[PDB]
Amino acid sequence: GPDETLSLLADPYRFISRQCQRLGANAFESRFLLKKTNCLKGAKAAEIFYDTTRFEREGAMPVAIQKTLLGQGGVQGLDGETHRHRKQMFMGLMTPERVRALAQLFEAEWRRAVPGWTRKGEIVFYDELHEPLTRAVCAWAGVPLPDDEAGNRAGELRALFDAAGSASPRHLWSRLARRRVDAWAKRIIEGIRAGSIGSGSGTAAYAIAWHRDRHDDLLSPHVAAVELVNVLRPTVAIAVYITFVAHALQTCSGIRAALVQQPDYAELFVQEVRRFYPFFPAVVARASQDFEWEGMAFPEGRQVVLDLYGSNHDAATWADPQEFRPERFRAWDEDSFNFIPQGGGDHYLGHRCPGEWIVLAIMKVAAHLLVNAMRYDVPDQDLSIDFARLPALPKSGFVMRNVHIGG
Ligand code: HEM
Ligand SMILES: CC(C)Cc1ccc([C@@H](C)C(=O)O)cc1
Repeated sequence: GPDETLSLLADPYRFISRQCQRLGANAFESRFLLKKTNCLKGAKAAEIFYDTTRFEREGAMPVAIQKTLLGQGGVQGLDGETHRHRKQMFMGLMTPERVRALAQLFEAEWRRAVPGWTRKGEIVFYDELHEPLTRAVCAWAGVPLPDDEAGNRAGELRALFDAAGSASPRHLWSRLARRRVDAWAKRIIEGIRAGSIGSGSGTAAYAIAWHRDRHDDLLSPHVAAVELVNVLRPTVAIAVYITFVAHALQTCSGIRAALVQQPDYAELFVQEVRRFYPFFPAVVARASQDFEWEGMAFPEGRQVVLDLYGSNHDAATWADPQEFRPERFRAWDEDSFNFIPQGGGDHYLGHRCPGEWIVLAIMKVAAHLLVNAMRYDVPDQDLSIDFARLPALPKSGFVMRNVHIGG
């Protein structure tokens, strides 16, 4: 078959579901770079993708991603009992109490940032979110962050994910940002271990610095650093979802009113933001043994990609996936495979995002502040979603004018 790396890169979110629609199937064989790849979409495909007797992650992460978005040696590249033991370290962080504490820190940081936004007169909303998130998550995680370094650290964390999937000199900045953030996080881990940094026993940095692997050994300092970044970085990336929350409030009639008046609505709304908007395009794994599924061959070693966006827009599951309708979540049965913006399956037994509770809690804070606290004007701008960008964003970045929180 032809190599279609370029076709995929031009339409990273929609390429798979578009081909699926043309072929009338939920799976097709393709090729990206050197590797024949089976592309999968939908609930049944997600269920097989998360079967760890048939799929492994070892060696599926590209070098370019190790050097930017994810780092080297982290939980994403692990399988089996080694993976599950490392995953438990992240899950232990996510108690209702700790998630609430992070949400509260983020509201405080958002409120702290508003006067700056007022004084600026006009802001790019997306651009302004990274720093308050950075401040909140570092405080929550037990990571010291001097006031005069917060801006710079926020830019470096942003560069790991916002510049990672950019085929421009921005990728070179992403690589440098990765080297810097690893060295910084490593100094944090070392200081905790030496006792020079007093992170509390409940905090992410403490848990990661003192984690013991399956042989009762501490993580090497570089791996501990990478895992700490695996908490800090994607929390800052919630800027993307917060921007989409603002976008939905601006472009979908009746949403603001429903959020204002109906109490149970916020939960439905943030879930629909995660379903509707493109963010994490797709996940990659490798077949661990020969098998056949739905008449498709999966030879041992075959690269397989699971299309998250397409799955979240599958008409078989949702009926009218093209509409933004929070109400649809009244009928959801909490299935582990049919709604997968942050992965599918089980959080402990597979690679599903442990950050979901944090994401939901922070999106709820954002929705609350944007409807009940913030006042802002939205000038004429290009609000259309850039499906060519990784991560996707409204083309304008969501521009606000005359922002205040006292009214
Ligand atoms: C900002 C929005 C976020 C999105 C769209 C997102 C999405 C995802 C996806 C799709 C995966 C991969 C699932 C798989 O490989 O099968 C993942 C994994 C992961 N996420 Fe998130 N996530 C977000 C936020 C967060 C947050 C706030 C945290 C903080 C702890 C986090 C931590 C992780 C970690 C450590 C993994 C690797 C888990 C593993 O491999 O077992 N994520 N996420
Ligand atoms: C770089 C591409 C693959 C898109 C992308 C994936 C994940 C994130 C967040 C959730 C993160 O993990 O930091 C941000 C962007």
